Amino acid sequence: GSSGSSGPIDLITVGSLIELQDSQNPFQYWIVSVIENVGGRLRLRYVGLEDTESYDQWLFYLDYRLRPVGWCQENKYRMDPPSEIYPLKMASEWKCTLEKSLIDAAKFPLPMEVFKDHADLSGPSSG
Repeated sequence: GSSGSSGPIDLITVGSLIELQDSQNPFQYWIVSVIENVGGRLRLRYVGLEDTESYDQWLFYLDYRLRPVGWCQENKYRMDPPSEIYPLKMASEWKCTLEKSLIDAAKFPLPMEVFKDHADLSGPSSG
């Protein structure tokens, strides 16, 4: 493990399930699971590809893409993986790991504190 300063780094622990956005598909999102945490370096990996270690992704808890699992359950804008993997596996294989994962998040969920932020949230304005 690793015990550094007192912050969000200690709050997050390998395995923690979190949501991520797509560079190309902003409206679309997917569920990932923390593979490893190196001083804030959370190596996310689209659920289902646990076996393979090529289509992984590394990011810091200080990112905007990192979102809590459950928000998409309010609007459900669009919950689907990237076409870079979607085809790699069977639609069923993507839905299987998707569901099972959802539950896990409810068993090993992280404290909001982790994503404790705030900024201009006022309604839009015509221009």
